[PDB]
Amino acid sequence: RLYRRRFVVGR
Repeated sequence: RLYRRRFVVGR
């Protein structure tokens, strides 16, 4: 869940 695809899930 380290992906800012949705919101900030970047991490």
